[PDB]
Amino acid sequence: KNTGALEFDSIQVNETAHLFGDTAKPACNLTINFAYPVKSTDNKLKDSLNSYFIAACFGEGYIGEKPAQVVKEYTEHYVKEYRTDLEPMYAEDEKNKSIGAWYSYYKGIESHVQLYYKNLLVYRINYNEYTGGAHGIYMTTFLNMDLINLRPLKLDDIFTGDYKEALTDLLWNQLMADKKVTTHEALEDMGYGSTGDIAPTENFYLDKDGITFYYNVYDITPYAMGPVEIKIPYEMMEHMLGSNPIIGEMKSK
Amino acid sequence: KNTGALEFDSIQVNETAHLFGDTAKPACNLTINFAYPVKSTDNKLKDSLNSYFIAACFGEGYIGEKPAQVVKEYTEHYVKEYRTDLEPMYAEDEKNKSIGAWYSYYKGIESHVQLYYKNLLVYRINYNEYTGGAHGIYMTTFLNMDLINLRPLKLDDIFTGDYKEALTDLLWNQLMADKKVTTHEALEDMGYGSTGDIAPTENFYLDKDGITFYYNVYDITPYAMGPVEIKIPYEMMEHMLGSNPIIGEMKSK
Ligand SMILES: [Cl-]
Ligand SMILES: [Cl-]
Repeated sequence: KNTGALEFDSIQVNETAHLFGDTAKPACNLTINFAYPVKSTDNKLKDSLNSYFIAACFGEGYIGEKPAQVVKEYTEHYVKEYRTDLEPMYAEDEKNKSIGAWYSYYKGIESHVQLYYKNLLVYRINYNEYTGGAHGIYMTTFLNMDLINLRPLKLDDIFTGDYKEALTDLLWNQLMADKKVTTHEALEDMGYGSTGDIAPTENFYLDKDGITFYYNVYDITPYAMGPVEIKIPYEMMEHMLGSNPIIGEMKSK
Repeated sequence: KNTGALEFDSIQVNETAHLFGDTAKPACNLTINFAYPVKSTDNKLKDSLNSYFIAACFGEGYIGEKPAQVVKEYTEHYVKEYRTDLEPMYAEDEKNKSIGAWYSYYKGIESHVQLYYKNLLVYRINYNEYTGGAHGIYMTTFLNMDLINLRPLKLDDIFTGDYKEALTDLLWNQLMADKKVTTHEALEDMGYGSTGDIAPTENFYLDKDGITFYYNVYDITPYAMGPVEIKIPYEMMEHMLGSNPIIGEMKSK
């Protein structure tokens, strides 16, 4: 029933590497929880999906390798990037002298299958990083894998013609409803749209009810307000939607 | 088709709190990505599931509150636990004097729906923590929510009679096959069973093929080897399996 009859597993990595290999010294901490297809009745589709998941989580340079190898190389690269940069920096800050908490680094990459129905595979990537400073950054990314065309769906695969201005107004109208307000200013006073206009984003995901547009920190709100989701039901976009059978499959579910 | 027709969403929290509220000082960093049911055609089932997910991710003290409230209280508690303990400790280490990297703390809690088919809901919790030291700890926990009995499945809900000794031998036999070896000693020389016997764990998950027993770091291998999964197909346990309709539903899928 589901395209490629995909089965998944994950690779977990958790590494603490201290400067100078000394436990009393600052460390970098890496966490990987990577979901990837292990079995398929279409290995072409399996290789395609693995390439996109690896490219999105770790980078294009890692294409062609087994995920276990990718995660190993990625982990070594991160530790060596950290040590070769921060060890001479720490020795310098020490030569002058207490040194700061500017040397404790964290990077987390988690990915899992959010939805897998008929010709659609929704892959969610959670990313977080801290390199000293007041705070770090955290991001949620989505891939809407078209299991026929073996590529992620973009807005111009889901919408016909010139829809940017139209979708912008739908997004504003929906957020106004969610926050029980009747003005752009009322939303703006709550901080929505205070870092910029609520334009449609390529960071979205499909589900049985509609399209959820996912705004990461800074996109439309200040960092401190966190991410924000704006969901548009399919019923409100009927005439704007494309011919891709995934749209019909989502609407039917 | 799926019991309670459940719809899910998540609460994301990312907080950096520095000692003395000073960016130049060490910090604690908390990450929460909590999945919870938002909509159901059986609100009794929805409240039950929310209680278990909150209890498992944050603790029993948080039962009865909305997940947004829970995550807020949990975050404040973590920051205050950190500051009220480590601020006088840091002031003391400073009074003597450079101070260590013993003060950079990290805690991550992520949860998501792994499987939701008919009367079964498999909930995966990913936990990680670092409090200084050579390394931290990371754990993956599973809840096999029985959507009829409104509680997680335990081994004695899935197996009949005295199955511990039997399951132990199945687990050893399966790991031997996975690592292409014919002795307990051959596995032991690879480190498997070097921290203790491979007894059945309550940390398992059901899927269309069988039961995956999830061993966290230290359970049966040294920390450095990471977690290990041992999957037993339903075909190899046919006569040992109980009457719970979820077993039949998994076997049929
Ligand atoms: Cl180290
Ligand atoms: Cl702070």
